[PDB]
Order: sequence, then structure tokens, then C-alpha cells
Amino acid sequence: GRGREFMSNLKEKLSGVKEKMKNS
Repeated sequence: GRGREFMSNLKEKLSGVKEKMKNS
């Protein structure tokens, strides 16, 4: 599931991406 395993992982990463994203 290129989308099934991506939708979940997405939010899982977004929680960390904000570390450098929202920062920069």
C-alpha cells in the first residue's frame, strides 16, 4: 500500500518534521 503505509507514516513524520520545519 504505497498510500496506506504512507498516510500513517506521514503523520508519524509530521510530528518530527516540525522540529526543523517550524524552527527554520
